[PDB]
Amino acid sequence: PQITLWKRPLVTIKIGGQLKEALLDTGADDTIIEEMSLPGRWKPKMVGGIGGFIKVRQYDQIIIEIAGHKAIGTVLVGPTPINIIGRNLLTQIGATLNF
Amino acid sequence: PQITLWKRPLVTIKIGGQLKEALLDTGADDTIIEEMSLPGRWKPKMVGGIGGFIKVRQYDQIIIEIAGHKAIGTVLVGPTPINIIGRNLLTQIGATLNF
Ligand SMILES: CC(C)CN(CC(O)(O)[C@H](Cc1ccccc1)NC(=O)O[C@H]1CO[C@H]2OCC[C@H]21)S(=O)(=O)c1ccc(N)cc1
Repeated sequence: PQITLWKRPLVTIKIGGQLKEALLDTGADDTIIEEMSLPGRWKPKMVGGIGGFIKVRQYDQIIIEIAGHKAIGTVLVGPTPINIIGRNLLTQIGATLNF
Repeated sequence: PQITLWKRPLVTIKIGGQLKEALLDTGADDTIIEEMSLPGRWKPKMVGGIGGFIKVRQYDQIIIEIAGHKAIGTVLVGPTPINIIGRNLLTQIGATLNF
């Protein structure tokens, strides 16, 4: 699909058995998901943006379905105000920015 | 152009007669630029990002050239870690997300 940007580019994602809404975000290096339980081992990490830094749990090799498309990668879990799909997973689904 | 996302999508912008680098950011509603002097009156705005809220100055009807494309619109100025081009100006240059 070709997504115009008059509105936030929100899509449905499936992660750890749950269905969620998330933002397709070319400005995000990594994917960040709101507080949830995911299986496996994790490591703590700090992620910085506007307003400062937040502490997140880094999970590796997680499978996510993005708009019907299977992708695997690192997922950061923490107190984010919005679920964000960042470049680590956008590349896997072949997303491009075009103008 | 068609831009892939293996690397940050950085472009050159020209604002206030200066050349600067900025991130094309579909996850940003607004365009936010680091501290610099712009003409005219400004208005106050609060911007909420991943780590908290920041106060910025809002300037309207600012001419900015984005990777060679001329856009005219609202720019926010404040302590952002990186210049960000958000959807308000991405739509002016006709950018879309495709996959
Ligand atoms: C600051 C830039 C370099 C990075 N951000 C991504 C984002 O797309 O720039 C962010 C994604 C985001 C969206 C909404 C809430 C929180 C984060 N939006 C954002 O800060 O936008 C600001 C300006 O415009 C307003 O609209 C959105 C919120 C304001 S970030 O969320 O801090 C971020 C940083 C690191 C990683 N791995 C993932 C995300």
